[PDB]
Amino acid sequence: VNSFSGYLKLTDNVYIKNADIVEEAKKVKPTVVVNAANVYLKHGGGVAGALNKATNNAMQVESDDYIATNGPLKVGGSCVLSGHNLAKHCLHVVGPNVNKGEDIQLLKSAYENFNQHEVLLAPLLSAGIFGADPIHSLRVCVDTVRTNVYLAVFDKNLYDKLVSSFL
Ligand SMILES: O=C(Nc1ccc(C(=O)N[C@H]2c3cccc(O)c3C[C@H]2C(=O)O)cc1)NC1CC1
Repeated sequence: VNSFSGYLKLTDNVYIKNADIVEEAKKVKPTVVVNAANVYLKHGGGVAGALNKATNNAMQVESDDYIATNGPLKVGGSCVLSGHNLAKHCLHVVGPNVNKGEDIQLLKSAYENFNQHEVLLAPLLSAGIFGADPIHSLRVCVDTVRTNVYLAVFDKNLYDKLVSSFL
């Protein structure tokens, strides 16, 4: 039993809610919040920009030190950093960005990172300004992630469409 509230059950292990991941994180303080990162950990817009703003830019400062030491991530890859005031840890996951012409096949690899964590609060990967098909991303999520995932979807119209079309 955990403290996630008002999520709709999609599968054995995947739940979904129309909610601001910033607010869900502040309320639940999950062990892991997932960021929809890019390979440079430049948290400019979308989920990444919103989470970073909620940390008062501490996420970006930490991220810049990470990149200076380790270099960029891979598309489909991830790293674990602090969750700051939002969570114990932040799992920065790089899903493919279609508006950069990135390989949508890499979305499954991106979701595989979630399997290293028993429970996660996460956004739907590669949706919103990443420009991939969100129905496809949800199918990939449910077919790839085996651990317990609580998906927070900011856009109300998107959430309604995802629920109504889910097989
Ligand atoms: O600003 C905020 N929250 C805030 C939360 C989410 C987003 C956002 O862009 N989400 C979309 C996106 C963008 C990029 C990659 C993704 O995987 C997704 C999922 C998709 C969605 O969930 O609809 C933007 C802002 N909170 C302030 C305290 C009020």
